[PDB]
Amino acid sequence: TWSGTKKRAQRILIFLLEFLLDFCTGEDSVDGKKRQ
Repeated sequence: TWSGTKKRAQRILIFLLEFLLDFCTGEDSVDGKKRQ
């Protein structure tokens, strides 16, 4: 299922994903009131 509509957004998703994983790289996580 190829879609070229949000293909640029898919790239940004990679960045945001990598950030999330990097930020939450610890096993203890950051769920102790992440101020969300």
